[PDB]
Amino acid sequence: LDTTWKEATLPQVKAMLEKDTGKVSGDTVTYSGKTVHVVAAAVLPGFPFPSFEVHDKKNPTLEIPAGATVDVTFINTNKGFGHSFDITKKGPPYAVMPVIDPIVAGTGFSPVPKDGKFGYTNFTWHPTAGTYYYVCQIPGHAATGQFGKIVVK
Ligand SMILES: [Cu+2]
Repeated sequence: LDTTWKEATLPQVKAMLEKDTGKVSGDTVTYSGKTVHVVAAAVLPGFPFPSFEVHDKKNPTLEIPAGATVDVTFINTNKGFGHSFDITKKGPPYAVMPVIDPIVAGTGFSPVPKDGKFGYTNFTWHPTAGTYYYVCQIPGHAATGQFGKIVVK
């Protein structure tokens, strides 16, 4: 798993969240092109805890083209809490400690926001067509809704 966390100030966080390359329709972020960039954050201000925001939407379904290289940037913007971002074929409902192996791509637990900074990380995924879920593994978070769906096809 990706366990390499970089620091970003708020302006840097904002700059990165604006780099998401999907187009929203309804509650679905649709990506297109050979290389796509998903930028996800764990609980942006104004959004409910615990949740992931992608392209200013709460736990949206991500529609990605089969064959695409997916560059994911995961930013933990939630002061006081660690969060993870792990892609899996296992769907909800999630146990308090989610039983989601195999994790096809994802992160370990992030650090908590410190000294006016936020931890973030980037990983690359080369999905095979199918339905997947992006879920947080911090105990209880997925059970209380911190997950979304990914449809690769
Ligand atoms: Cu979490």
